Amino acid sequence: MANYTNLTQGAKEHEEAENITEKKPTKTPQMGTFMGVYLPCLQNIFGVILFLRLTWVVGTAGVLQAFAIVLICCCCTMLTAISMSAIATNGVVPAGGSYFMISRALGPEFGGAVGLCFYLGTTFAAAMYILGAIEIFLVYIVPRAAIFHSDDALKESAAMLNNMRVYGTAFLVLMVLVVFIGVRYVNKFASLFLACVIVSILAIYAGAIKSSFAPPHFPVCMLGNRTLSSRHIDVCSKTKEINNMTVPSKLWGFFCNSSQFFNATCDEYFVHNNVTSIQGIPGLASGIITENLWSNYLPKGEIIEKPSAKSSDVLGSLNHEYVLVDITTSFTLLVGIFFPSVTGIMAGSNRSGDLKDAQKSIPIGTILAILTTSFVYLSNVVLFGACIEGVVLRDKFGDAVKGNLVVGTLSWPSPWVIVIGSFFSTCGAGLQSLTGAPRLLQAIAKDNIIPFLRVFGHSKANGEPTWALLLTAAIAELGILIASLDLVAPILSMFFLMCYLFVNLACALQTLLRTPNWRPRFRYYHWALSFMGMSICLALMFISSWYYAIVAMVIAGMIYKYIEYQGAEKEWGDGIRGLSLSAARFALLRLEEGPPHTKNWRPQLLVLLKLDEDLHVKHPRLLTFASQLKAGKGLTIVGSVIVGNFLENYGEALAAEQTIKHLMEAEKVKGFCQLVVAAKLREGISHLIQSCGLGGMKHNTVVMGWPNGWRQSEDARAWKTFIGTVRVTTAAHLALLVAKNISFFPSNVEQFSEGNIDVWWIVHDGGMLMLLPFLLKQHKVWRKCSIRIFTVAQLEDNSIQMKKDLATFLYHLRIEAEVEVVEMHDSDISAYTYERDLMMEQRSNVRRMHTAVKLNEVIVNKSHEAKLVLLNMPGPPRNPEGDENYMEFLEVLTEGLERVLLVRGGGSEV
Amino acid sequence: MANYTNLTQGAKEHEEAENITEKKPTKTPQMGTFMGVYLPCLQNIFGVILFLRLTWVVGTAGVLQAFAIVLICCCCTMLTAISMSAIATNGVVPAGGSYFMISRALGPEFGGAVGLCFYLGTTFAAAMYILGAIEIFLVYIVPRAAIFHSDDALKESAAMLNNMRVYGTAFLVLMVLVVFIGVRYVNKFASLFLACVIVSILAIYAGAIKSSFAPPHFPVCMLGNRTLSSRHIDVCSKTKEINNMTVPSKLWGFFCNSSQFFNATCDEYFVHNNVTSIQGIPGLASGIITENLWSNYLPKGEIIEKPSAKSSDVLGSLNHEYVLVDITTSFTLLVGIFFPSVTGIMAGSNRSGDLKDAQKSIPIGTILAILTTSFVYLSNVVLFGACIEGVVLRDKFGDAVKGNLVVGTLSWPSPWVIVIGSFFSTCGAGLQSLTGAPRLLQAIAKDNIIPFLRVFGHSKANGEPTWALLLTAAIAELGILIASLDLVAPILSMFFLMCYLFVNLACALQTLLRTPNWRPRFRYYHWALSFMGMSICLALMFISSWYYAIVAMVIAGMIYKYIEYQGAEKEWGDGIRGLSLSAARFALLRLEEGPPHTKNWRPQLLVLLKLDEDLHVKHPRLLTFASQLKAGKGLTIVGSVIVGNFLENYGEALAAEQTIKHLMEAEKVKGFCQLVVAAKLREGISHLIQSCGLGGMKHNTVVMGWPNGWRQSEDARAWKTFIGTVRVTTAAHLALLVAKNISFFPSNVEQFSEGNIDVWWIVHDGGMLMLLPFLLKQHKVWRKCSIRIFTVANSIQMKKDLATFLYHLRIEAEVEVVEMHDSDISAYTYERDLMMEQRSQMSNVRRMHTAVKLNEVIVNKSHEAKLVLLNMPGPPRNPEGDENYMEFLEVLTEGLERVLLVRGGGSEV
Ligand SMILES: *[C@@H]1O[C@H](CO)[C@@H](O[C@@H]2O[C@H](CO)[C@@H](O[C@@H]3O[C@H](CO)[C@@H](O)[C@H](O)[C@@H]3O)[C@H](O)[C@H]2NC(C)=O)[C@H](O)[C@H]1NC(C)=O
Ligand SMILES: *[C@@H]1O[C@H](CO)[C@@H](O[C@@H]2O[C@H](CO)[C@@H](O[C@@H]3O[C@H](CO)[C@@H](O)[C@H](O)[C@@H]3O)[C@H](O)[C@H]2NC(C)=O)[C@H](O)[C@H]1NC(C)=O
Ligand SMILES: *[C@@H]1O[C@H](CO)[C@@H](O)[C@H](O)[C@H]1NC(C)=O
Ligand SMILES: *[C@H]1O[C@H](CO)[C@@H](O)[C@H](O)[C@H]1NC(C)=O
Repeated sequence: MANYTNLTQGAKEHEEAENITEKKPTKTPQMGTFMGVYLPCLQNIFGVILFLRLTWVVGTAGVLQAFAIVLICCCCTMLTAISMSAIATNGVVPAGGSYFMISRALGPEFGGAVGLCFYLGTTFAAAMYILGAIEIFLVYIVPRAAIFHSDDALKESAAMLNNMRVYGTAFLVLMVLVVFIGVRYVNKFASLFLACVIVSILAIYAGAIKSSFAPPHFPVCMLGNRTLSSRHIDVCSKTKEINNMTVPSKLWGFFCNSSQFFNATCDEYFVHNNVTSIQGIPGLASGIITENLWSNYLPKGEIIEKPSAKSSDVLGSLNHEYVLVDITTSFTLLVGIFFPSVTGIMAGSNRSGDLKDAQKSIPIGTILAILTTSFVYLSNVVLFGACIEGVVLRDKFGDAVKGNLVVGTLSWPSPWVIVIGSFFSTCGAGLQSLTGAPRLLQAIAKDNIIPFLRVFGHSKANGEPTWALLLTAAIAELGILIASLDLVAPILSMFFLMCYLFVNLACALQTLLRTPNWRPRFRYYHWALSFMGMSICLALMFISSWYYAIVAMVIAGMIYKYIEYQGAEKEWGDGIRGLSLSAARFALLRLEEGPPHTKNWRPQLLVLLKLDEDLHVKHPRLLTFASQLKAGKGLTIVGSVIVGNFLENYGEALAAEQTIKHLMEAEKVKGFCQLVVAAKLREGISHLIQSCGLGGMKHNTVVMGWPNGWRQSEDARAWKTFIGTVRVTTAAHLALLVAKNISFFPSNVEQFSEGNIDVWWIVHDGGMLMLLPFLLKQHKVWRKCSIRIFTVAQLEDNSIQMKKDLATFLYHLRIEAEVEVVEMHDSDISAYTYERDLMMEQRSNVRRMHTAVKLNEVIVNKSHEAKLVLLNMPGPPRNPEGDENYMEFLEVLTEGLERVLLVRGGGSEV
Repeated sequence: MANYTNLTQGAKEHEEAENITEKKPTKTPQMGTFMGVYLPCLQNIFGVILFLRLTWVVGTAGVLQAFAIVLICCCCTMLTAISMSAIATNGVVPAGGSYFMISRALGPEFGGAVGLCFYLGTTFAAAMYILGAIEIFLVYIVPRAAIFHSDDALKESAAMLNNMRVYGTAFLVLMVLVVFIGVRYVNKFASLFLACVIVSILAIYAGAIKSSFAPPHFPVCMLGNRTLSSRHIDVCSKTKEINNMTVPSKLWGFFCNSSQFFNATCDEYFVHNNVTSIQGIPGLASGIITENLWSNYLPKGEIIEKPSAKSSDVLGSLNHEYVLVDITTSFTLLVGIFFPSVTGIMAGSNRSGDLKDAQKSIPIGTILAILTTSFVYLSNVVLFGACIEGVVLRDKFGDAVKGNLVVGTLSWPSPWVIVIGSFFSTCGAGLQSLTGAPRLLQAIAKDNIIPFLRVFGHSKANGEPTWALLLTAAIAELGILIASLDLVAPILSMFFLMCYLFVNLACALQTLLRTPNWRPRFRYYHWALSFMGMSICLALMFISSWYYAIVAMVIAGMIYKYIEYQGAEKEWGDGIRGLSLSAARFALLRLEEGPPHTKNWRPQLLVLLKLDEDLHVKHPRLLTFASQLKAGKGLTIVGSVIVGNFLENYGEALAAEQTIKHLMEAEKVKGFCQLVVAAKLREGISHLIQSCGLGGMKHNTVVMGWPNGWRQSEDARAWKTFIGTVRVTTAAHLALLVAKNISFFPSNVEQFSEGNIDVWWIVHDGGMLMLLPFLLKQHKVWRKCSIRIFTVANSIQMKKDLATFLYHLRIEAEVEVVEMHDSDISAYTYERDLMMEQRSQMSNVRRMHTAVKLNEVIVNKSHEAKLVLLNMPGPPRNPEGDENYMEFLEVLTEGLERVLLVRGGGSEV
């Protein structure tokens, strides 16, 4: 015993859930995976197409191509089921319909795009289902009751379309009234609709089985290889004997105008060929599948010909009774006509609020439902191929079989069971989609995702959409005006295909780009699956119509970008400003949930500009050299401290910030400026070094200017601060670039004709040292200079192996660089070796000076005339007392060189 | 006297310019706008189509639809010229070709995508032009020298393709050798090629004019309304009299097998109808335009029928001599066949290094060249409509006119001048595109934009592409293997259409989004024009082929994203990490060059978390309330100061940072964390308030916790620091949110059944105060509460504005104005007066005794509220009355459950 439904859950349920945040009523609607996602999805996938058009598709395509069609459609819907299950498992499943899940999983932009595309899909589905119910009623149930009787022969089709337009509009107004007043009854009879569907399918299978030994007696009159209609004929014989008199049969009256055979003038094909009674349903074992295993694709108005019977060759006798191909078929048309029979998988999660284990019921339920329907379709394709005559299949309105439903002829009790079950199922699906479309529309309106749809957010006392339904009815009316399933199906299929394409593309993107909160806890979801689904039914979209598909893509893209713009204006306050703001925030967030390190190290600079008492940059050269080092790309944060109290220096801070920005723009520096008004310059710099940049966009190198004239100034703060900053940089594990004699650094406009960047590679931190000159040489200023590595390791035997390691590394760099190893006494490099030993264990002053002068001797003797001498640095002393000695060591170590870039790694650089 | 060229300038010139950075040689190549951009673009737009296929297109389309085709193509190329001129004016024009301009203007990603699409365009153009030169030579000049003689009927049709494939491959190997050895000669003879083109067009016009009084004698044999070929027939008469004997003419031998008229068995149409000589070029005044003003679109193999002359009705006599439609035409096919006649506008700026005023010569020159060629095409459409028979036009191989070029029949001297000028022009354009494709390829390789193309960066001693040219030759070979202009034209057109679509879309985007360094100094460029061009010829792309267009779009998109990825990995060091890094940096940069303010104010929070001596968050409720306030969207920077020395507390700073990040994620706060290890807590907070966030992603509100138990603690620093922070926030012009009794603030899981957020709106700063409760109510926790505004006081004007804002907000709120004595609100009115005074230029016992009145009213009205917002008075000017200020605040909030003290201190709207 159970009282379930197959409809959706709109804003009413999501709202109840949110309020219920802070139960016995909830527990009772809890439904297992089977009755929660299997039956809703099964009742909503099994549409009208399976009946009114599957036999026709099989016939006009040949079992092979029909199998290919059903397989491609089922493949796009199965990969979309996998992507939708990945969405369902990821995070908490909201209580609303599939729209709320898709929204909370893919962001409001994709949520709204999918919502509107799926909504247009559902409206045109309510239109197709009303057209189908009308077509079944009118062609098969009550043919006599058509308001416009067919006029002559040429206007017979036109008279039918008007019957369908008027009857469909009346029926649509009826269905709208039903859904508006008494949707509870629709919920109650969803089970009866599913019952009708399943009874119909079991009747189809029972007929197919019975058709092996005893097939039914539905014969078709056929003149040679020309199939005849049986809507008016009684006997498939040229002369029907009446009262022992061989009077001509009615077909004679339809091919010869005499009607009395008194010297009757019969046309050519009638006199030459012969009328035969061909069994319309041969046995399943008869082996007709070999006959109908091939496409027909006859264009419009072509006579349907069974390529088995004999025939004469005369032509010209065009007649009304010849059953004709009613539409110029093709593969790309058949795929579109059949696709709305696999749609409805988003209905699997239309009952997600009343579930027990959502992430477990929704994926399994949906995939099992799609497997069931795919098996039913792929089995019925072959059964129709192997049970129905190759002529009764191409009959798209049950003609030539005495006016019975083509699939109806395959049934155990009678074709009547199917002709009524299809009608009830199709009107039920129309009601279902006229309840599912306006609920989704009011949910998209209530979310305030799109502003102008706010009007449709209005609900009834119970939370039913009063003003969304009217728009749904209007769109269904526009659809019904094209009173033909064969022409509504491509549009419906295109809208549902766009919905499925976005559901597959959002999952592929969010898996590749490592989108935050994208944890697809599924045992079989791989982004390649969703990508293959997106590709497959993108191809499907374009195949069916290349112009409708572009219109759908552009509509969805405009809705997506407009939702993004509205979200920007909502959260940041401005449209385009806020749009870039959201882009930056999202990039930084995505940047946070990732490995902290990088496979390669690239210097992101923090230029520490020193501001004089006039609040002017004391060293613009710093900015010029930073621009040359980064070459206008990358991150450059220009930081500076203004000594004083912030409470009264805000105006000065703003003025100096404008000054530094103008200077950066003048020196082609692309980056950002940050001023800190601090009580102590040293503490301000210690705060800039560790706090600049938003998380994930941190710097990793600190670029400083050398404290020129440290000895001259009586105050010891200037030299002591530089050391403090060096210690802060080393402790923070950031790289350090101390530029000395920066006033002589070349400007952005001038250039070097010829020169040598003499990188000095000393025991360690070789990665930063080697990487620097190439970044410099990549700029036009340092472009025309060479590079010389004066390695100072051991003597020569060690160097040969190292020479190979450096030469190959440089080979990977692919920039010319000659390395020379100069033997140096360990004592001369004692301070370095000491620091290295301290590092290895972790993982005097007179000697330092007397060795620094040896370093001076070698460095000047080799590199006196260099344009820029890079040089590795030793760490600062542990005791802050020897800071003067450390600065003297550095000053002597750099005595006599034109332009030095002291470099200290102090990090895991490679 | 001048020696100019129409070829491109690749990496060799761009490199010379860059080196020449730090002249007499440069000055000499300087060329004026006319000879620098008008003639190169004119010489490169006038291709082979104008001759070999324009007459055929006019005929098979009808003058009206042919006019529509030429107009649509010219419209896409003109809008693309406007966008490309906008690119040319914006910024300095690089010395290289058009590729370098497009690159430096649209970024390397679009630069490389457009470069490769335009490169495939140029290669398939070298293929089409070689095919055209071969077709002209073989069909019109020397038919005798064809290696595969046509045989039978079906074999004869495919006999030609083998002649064309072999001759085209031979010609392509010849052209490749020429360009490889002696491109200087091509530069020298570019002028002769342009001369041939212009002489040919003037010959067309002279023929059209002469066709007014005296049209030429090109007759066509026509059997009834069935056109015959005249390659073998001599007289358009059934019987050709020989030696005074009426012997049957050869056409009799081609329709009757007797050949002696001895009881000859002639077929049906031949016996019934008549052969007639129809003047093939009637006068311009003859008025045939009225006849050929309509489309034909006859499918493949259909006999071409003039619907004017008499005819019998018998059918069945299918014959070889009946001129047949050689391809199943359609409108969408004609647009594709014709589009490669308007391509070449990027060649206008292929000589930009040798210019005087680039930003002035390139736009005018390009637009004038396109106007000239568009007028020439639209004029020749009408001239062909009004001068050539409606049957001679649909002849795509000069049949029925004795085997002469269709357009050749319209010329003053003879069709030979055009048939040779077209051949030389088409081989010259082939040479041009076999020099322009590899130069562009080596420029894309040398830019190191795409890695794997590095092999093709290799150049010759003079800087000629040795290995790029070979790939161009291979692709041209693959093109020539499809030995038919009618099938190469759609591919060429698709590649050039993709190039133009990207050039229009990048400009539209960079104009809309306010991309940095996008200054389009043009007098007529509006982004709507580039957008209309993008749309027009996107439609053109898809019309011509919906599957080729998708393949091109996917190829270009993959190249674009791959270039972006390679640039990320190059500059940042990682692929996806660096990709997000570049996205963030670019967004922030774009965010910088814009108005600092915003039309709406939205609170971007900086939560100041206080870290205790255990390095644990002393107030997680701060984060919970920040999450509720921002609702998971927006910017939230959580800042905290660790008192101590940074040299030894780095590990502690990292540990506490991980702690704060875990807490943020636990409280559903989406944002970033920044720790500052400072010697003094007050200075650390004063530095966080002014330095957090990258430029453009700044905060505008500071969210603080109230210093609970300030009086109890003997140390006065705790209460004094809060005031210091308030002053820092006010001075920085940021909003301020002081939360009091924050330990009682509701958690993210619980909710309120019913309650009232009692926003108290006092004289000023009404914008922040009104905006807050609605952002709070937008969260599920505060969803089920009501709002009550207890207004106490241009305050009257402000109240009306607030009411209007409430109406705009559309969320139910009831406002009550309570009369209060000015003395009670004295501290507020005093501050307001100070504000008005400063704006115009551009005690304690009373404050406490009035604060208690404020307490009386506020508690009597709002004692049971769930959250009482309340405006704040400014801190005293003298830092001595700071205790008095804190006492004022403490009493002002005495008795309320949960208070959010709010201070605007900014231009909040
Ligand atoms: C159903 O019967 C009609 C009536 O004869 C068939 O029409 C004709 O069928 C032939 C196939 O034999 C078609 O092709 C012809 O083939 C012969 C083979 O030598 C060839 O000599 C002819 O020139 C022609 O190509 C023919 O086009 C078709 N129509 C006419 C007017 O003759 C029809 O094909 C039969 N159904 C099927 C499925 O074959
Ligand atoms: C060139 O001359 C031939 C020889 O008659 C034309 O063939 C026939 O042309 C007629 C049009 O005059 C076509 O349509 C017919 O129209 C009459 C009008 O009443 C109608 O009674 C017929 O049933 C038919 O629809 C006809 O299809 C066509 N072919 C045959 C076999 O008659 C040919 O059309 C002429 N060329 C042009 C461009 O018109
Ligand atoms: C063919 O020529 C004869 C005599 O010149 C003429 O009478 C007849 O009408 C012509 N046929 C047609 C179709 O004009
Ligand atoms: C059709 O079948 C009949 C048997 O009544 C036969 O006489 C007639 O010849 C058949 N058609 C043929 C062979 O033309």
